[PDB]
Amino acid sequence: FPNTISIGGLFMRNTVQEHSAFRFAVQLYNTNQNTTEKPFHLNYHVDHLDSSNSFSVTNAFCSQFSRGVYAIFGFYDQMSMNTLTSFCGALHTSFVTPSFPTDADVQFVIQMRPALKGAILSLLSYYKWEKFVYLYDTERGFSVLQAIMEAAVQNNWQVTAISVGNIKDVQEFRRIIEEMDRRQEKRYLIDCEVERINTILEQVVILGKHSRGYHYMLANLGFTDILLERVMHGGANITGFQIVNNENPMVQQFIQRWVRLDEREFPEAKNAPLKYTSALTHDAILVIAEAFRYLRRQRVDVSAGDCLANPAVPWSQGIDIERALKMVQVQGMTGNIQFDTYGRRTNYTIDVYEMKVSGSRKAGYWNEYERFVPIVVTTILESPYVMYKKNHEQLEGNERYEGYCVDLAYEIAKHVGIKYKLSIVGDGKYGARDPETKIWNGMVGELVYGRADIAVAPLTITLVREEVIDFSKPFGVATPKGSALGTPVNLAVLKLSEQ
Amino acid sequence: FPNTISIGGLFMRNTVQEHSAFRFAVQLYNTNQNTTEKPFHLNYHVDHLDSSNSFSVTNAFCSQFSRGVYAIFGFYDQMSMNTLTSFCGALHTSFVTPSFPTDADVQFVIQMRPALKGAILSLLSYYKWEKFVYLYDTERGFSVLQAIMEAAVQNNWQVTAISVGNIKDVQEFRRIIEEMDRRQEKRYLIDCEVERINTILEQVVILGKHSRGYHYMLANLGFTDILLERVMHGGANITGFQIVNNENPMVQQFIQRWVRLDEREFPEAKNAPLKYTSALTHDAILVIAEAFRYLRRQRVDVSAGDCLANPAVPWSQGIDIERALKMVQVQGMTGNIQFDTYGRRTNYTIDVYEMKVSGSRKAGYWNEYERFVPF
Repeated sequence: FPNTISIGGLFMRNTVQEHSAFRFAVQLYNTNQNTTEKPFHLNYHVDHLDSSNSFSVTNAFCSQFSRGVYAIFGFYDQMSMNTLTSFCGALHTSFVTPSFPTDADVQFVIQMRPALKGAILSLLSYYKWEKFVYLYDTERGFSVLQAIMEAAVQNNWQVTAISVGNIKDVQEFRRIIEEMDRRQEKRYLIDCEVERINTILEQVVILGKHSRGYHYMLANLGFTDILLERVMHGGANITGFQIVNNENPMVQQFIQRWVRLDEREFPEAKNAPLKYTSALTHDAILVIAEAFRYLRRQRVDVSAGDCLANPAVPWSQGIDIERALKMVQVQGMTGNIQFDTYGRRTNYTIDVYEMKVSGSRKAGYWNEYERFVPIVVTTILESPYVMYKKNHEQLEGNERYEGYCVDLAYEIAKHVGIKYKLSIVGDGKYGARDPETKIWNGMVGELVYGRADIAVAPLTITLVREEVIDFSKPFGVATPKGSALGTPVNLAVLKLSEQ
Repeated sequence: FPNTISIGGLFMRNTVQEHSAFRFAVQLYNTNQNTTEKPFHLNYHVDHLDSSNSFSVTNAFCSQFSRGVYAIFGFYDQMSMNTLTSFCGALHTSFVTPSFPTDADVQFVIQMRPALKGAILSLLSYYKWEKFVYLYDTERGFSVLQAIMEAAVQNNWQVTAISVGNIKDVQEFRRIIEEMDRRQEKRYLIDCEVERINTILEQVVILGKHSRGYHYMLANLGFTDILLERVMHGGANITGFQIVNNENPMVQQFIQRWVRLDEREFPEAKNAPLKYTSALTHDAILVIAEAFRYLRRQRVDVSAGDCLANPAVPWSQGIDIERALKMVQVQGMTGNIQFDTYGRRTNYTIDVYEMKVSGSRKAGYWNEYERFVPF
């Protein structure tokens, strides 16, 4: 058994802190005094990628492989995911990565980041969400998207998915929020990188739509690194996830010894919050060190060329190494550590945080077995149907309207048992179709496109409209297609007529 | 100047007609009699690859480079364009391909597929489209998606973009069509591969949404391969684009000699319609041959190392090779062939077809300077 173990390192851009944790964690292992806990020295070879062109990524990997390493620890993103994953599998070299888990199962890579699809789905059922907006990108895989859309069919939800992956101008973000606001959408499910989430919820506050009613779910680990001071002032609910618990004694010891380090040797150490990826980076050394300690106990023999060789014959000890790495069980900084056959984390735990005006609070945990143990009415102005009261300037609310229709709306609401907020269509027309643009206008246009629920007004009944919206019997009021207020209002007017 | 010129091939799966067309075009050039038009012999080292991996793709490319080639002609999909494009640009080896044009500006890549951004935008403004449903997938870059979104903000459109690139169960397609119809959406703009377009148009006819009133604009240069006979009879409106014109004397001559070929040595000949990608493959051999003849006439020095080397030393003469290939002006099947500084074609002649009950009808043509001119 070699007296020293060499492992590779591949760090992409904007990962300076993770580099410090990688260096710090290795130092802690080396400085240990007990012979049993430190049976061999540990070395490492760092390298920086570009993640833009596969020539740089391929060259960097071959430099590491040719030099001679046992395992490789590094990050990858969408562009360079395929190059590193494919090379590692063919050459029989493990790859301990804290990056997002791969969508398709693959061998010889162990991804130590818990998935969220299970946690998200349970919370959606817990809050009983039926319709909402879903903003997403493709910087972390399609796994979450393919589960939300698949679950919508089985539960008959009304998800409205939007892809904001390629948006580069804040105008698109503003229009998306405004357009979905017109449809009375109060629930959003933001699943994007940290930078995008900051931009998205910076637009909501400028638009001033962080009031009491709206609820936001931030499906992204790293709930600490999201600016939330401004949004929470309005009172809008917010929900996030975390895996690093500050009350665990292990994190407290690491954090206590992590802030006293010299700045020059370990940049961005003391005056910066600790990203969860730093916690995963520290854990990786525990997993790799533990795996090699086991390999030493069993007296398993272990001991390079160039990547592109025909035929590509891999060194036979690779299978043993990954088996050891996929069997360890260590109580790490992020909780229990256990890997299944394909290398994904299992028996993990996510802590959900429901943060309020006073501050963040822990609202429960999501174990893998115990899952999450804790009307606007449109109308047009036409006397005597709807008219302004004697003094509409002083009055506020729907108390400034007086006429025939407002009386009818009150009677219908009382029968059904709802609350109505009278609104005036700004177009000023009953409704018609433009022959060239095929765009409805007026009351029917608003009613069809989901901007209203019922429409009490002198809306003449005709064949053209009846094909688009469901009227009631003549008195007729209108409702969207498939709305649940169709039958109750139809009977309400019929019984009113009989009296 | 060498007595013979050797190039390479890189064909992925679902590519048989193009492979036979690539062989036929080379044979056509080699068998010519006029010594002025056939100064040098041409050869190829065709090789197949699997894009699903990135270890076999680079392994196949490095074998081509080590063998020694002057230019490489091959295809690439979304998940393997980075490896091919990046290696070529770093080792100074041109790459003539008929596949989809790249989103970014990259050198040492010559693309023979005309873009569709201009044609779609002009048609949308000509038909007064201000409320449509944009179904799309990302198998051919995001170039079209950005153009539509940027145009919508400027022109104040209302686009409901839905990504259908990751749908395997047809029930999802049914829900999308049913819901969008509930909002009174009559105009669609389907931008997907040929296989997916067939699936979508299959669900439309089953649902009975193919009657008069609905307008479908198939944004793909494959109008001669979409199975839409059923929708034709329904009465809906269909619009499509094409680049290959059957009245061109060159097209007619090639097809006359195309169907007479052997059915075993040249598979997919005399059996299936000539996919437009086969036309681009024939034009690629026109461009490669013409560019190298020009170099021989001008008395330029052209005349292999390891695939990967820490000192990246490119060819000294590879700038000349890819400079000549971008000056060509050779009339071919797809109209005028002429490249700009980035390897993207210029002076297109995109052709618009509108289909009626009688049959497909020439509705007009779109040009970069004259935009859309109907007749």
